[PDB]
Amino acid sequence: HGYVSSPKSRVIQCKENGIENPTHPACIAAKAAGNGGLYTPQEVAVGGVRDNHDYYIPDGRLCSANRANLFGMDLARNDWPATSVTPGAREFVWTNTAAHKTKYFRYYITPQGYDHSQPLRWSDLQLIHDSGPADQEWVSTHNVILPYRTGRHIIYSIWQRDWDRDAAEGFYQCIDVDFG
Ligand SMILES: [Cu+2]
Repeated sequence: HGYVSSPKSRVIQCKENGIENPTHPACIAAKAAGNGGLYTPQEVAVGGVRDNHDYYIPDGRLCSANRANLFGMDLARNDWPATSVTPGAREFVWTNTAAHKTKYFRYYITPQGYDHSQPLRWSDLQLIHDSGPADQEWVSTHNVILPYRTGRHIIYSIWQRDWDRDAAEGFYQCIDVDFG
């Protein structure tokens, strides 16, 4: 159980903007599509997953991990609240509510030119970081090297719980960033 707190993931950006009465236009939209999962940002979860996330999560459902109460997270928008980034090293931090033995934390990113016009697909993601396995960590920090980009981008971090040492389960976090 956990989520990316820094840069704030999309479920955290919108949580903090107000789940019941959001004011930001993307989160207002997310409310209408399914956002009551925003109370439990640590749970964008899939049970049984063993490094085969695309079997369990359909394209267009990467941000909700296909959970309906987060379907608002699946909307294509160029106005998601985003953190300013630049190419090079950026810390990404997972705040874990319940620690687990870890096969890996991985990060992916959209390609240069990405236009936010369709929901996020597996084919949209390039691997940009792999943290390797870990023991339990209350806080998991990955210094991800951001490739050259301009414009707004989506980062997808994925937490694979170590199924050999522990249990099979996946946690999924879409983060919005802006390369300027
Ligand atoms: Cu957990």
